[PDB]
Amino acid sequence: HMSELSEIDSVAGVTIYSVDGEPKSFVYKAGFAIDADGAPNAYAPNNGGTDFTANGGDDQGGDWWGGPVDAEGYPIKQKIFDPFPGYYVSATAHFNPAYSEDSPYRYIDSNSIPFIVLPGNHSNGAKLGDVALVYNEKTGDNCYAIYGDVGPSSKIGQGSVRLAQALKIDDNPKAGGTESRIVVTLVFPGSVGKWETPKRWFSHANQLTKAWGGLSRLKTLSDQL
Ligand SMILES: N[C@@H]1[C@@H](O)[C@H](O[C@@H]2O[C@H](CO)[C@@H](O[C@@H]3O[C@H](CO)[C@@H](O)[C@H](O)[C@H]3N)[C@H](O)[C@H]2N)[C@@H](CO)O[C@H]1O
Repeated sequence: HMSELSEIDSVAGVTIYSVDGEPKSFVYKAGFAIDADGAPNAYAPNNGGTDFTANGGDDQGGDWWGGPVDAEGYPIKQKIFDPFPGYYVSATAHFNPAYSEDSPYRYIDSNSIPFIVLPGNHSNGAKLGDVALVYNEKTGDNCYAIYGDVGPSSKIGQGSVRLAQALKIDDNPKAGGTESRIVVTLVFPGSVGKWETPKRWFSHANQLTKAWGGLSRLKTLSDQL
């Protein structure tokens, strides 16, 4: 059966709908840009990372948003006990408080963790760490994911390198992603709202998805969007 949908928001021409019923959820069909932030090889001096350095800002003391900075405004460089020594520490809005601000281990590794981005000022009740079910209507592929990063308020439809892989979307931070509105994201706001191990949040996403009616329901719903 088709679901009953109620508009709650709109960003960049994409309508965001509350899905009537329980558990509480919202859904949107959008493109999928790559967010490599949090990957410990995303950014390095002299374009050494998997993204161009300037995608994180200016790494010579100017405005740098890709990750934490030192007392003089330069990006923190990874140490010998970090995954990519000498690369910059790239940050995500969601974080693990077990690690310090200057540690790559504090952030969500885009290479390994399926995560979605929501636009700033458009979380629609979701809190970082909440879970989601993500579906690619062109490949038939799906994955559970967390709300792991915050994007520009004027853009919607973006997620991690690993989520791209799971959806069979080109995962390259420089030329990957898609502008085609082929990804359906079902967010469960209020579902977690904290950092926890991937095994735990993935199990919780699985339990909510079962209770909500499974992928079969989301597949039918996707035809309405
Ligand atoms: N490349 C830009 C960039 O703006 C954006 O990157 C993310 O921007 C977030 C802004 O909210 C930022 O969140 C902050 O992260 C730190 C560390 O946890 C916190 O202290 C702050 O409270 C957060 N506001 C992310 O770290 C950052 N990855 C990118 C995302 O795709 O899209 C472009 O706009």
